[PDB]
Amino acid sequence: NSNICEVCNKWGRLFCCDTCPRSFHEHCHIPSVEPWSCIFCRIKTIQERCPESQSGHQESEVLMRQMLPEEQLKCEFLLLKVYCDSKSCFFASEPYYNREGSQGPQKPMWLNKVKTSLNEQMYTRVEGFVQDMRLIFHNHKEFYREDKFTRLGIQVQDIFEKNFRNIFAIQETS
Ligand SMILES: [Cl-]
Ligand SMILES: [Zn+2]
Ligand SMILES: [Zn+2]
Repeated sequence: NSNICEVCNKWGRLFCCDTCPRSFHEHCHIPSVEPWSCIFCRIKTIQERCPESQSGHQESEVLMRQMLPEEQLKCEFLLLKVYCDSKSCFFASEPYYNREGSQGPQKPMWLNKVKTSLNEQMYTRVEGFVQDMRLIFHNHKEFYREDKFTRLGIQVQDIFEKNFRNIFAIQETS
């Protein structure tokens, strides 16, 4: 197995996958680490049991799906892919807003709040999860305005959207 956490790339108390060489801190894995197979493995098994699941889909159909166990897993994995990027640190914990010339968002949102909501089964459809994730980056863009720091929200949103299209097999388009 790897000697560093797959998500944050640090050493420490690591739990090892039994079906692949990845390792994880307890609370870096999503769900929190519970023979054991990691979320990467579990996602791969879904694809292998249903190869047609990789044919292209419409985003509108994906968003209306109820959060059954396989969609719950795919959202957990998508959330984990965002935490895998180091720039997720800016969006992980609860933000506060006191900048001259700006007003904070009406509905603040952050990654650890989405993690908790997933863990507590608060989303009934994929749309709920995706709306909250996109809201993180939209709030950031609106608040920081012309500050170059706005770019961090564009960057991490791009990671979210690329992984969304991959994990839920969104039909490729020009
Ligand atoms: Cl922010
Ligand atoms: Zn970690
Ligand atoms: Zn694994």
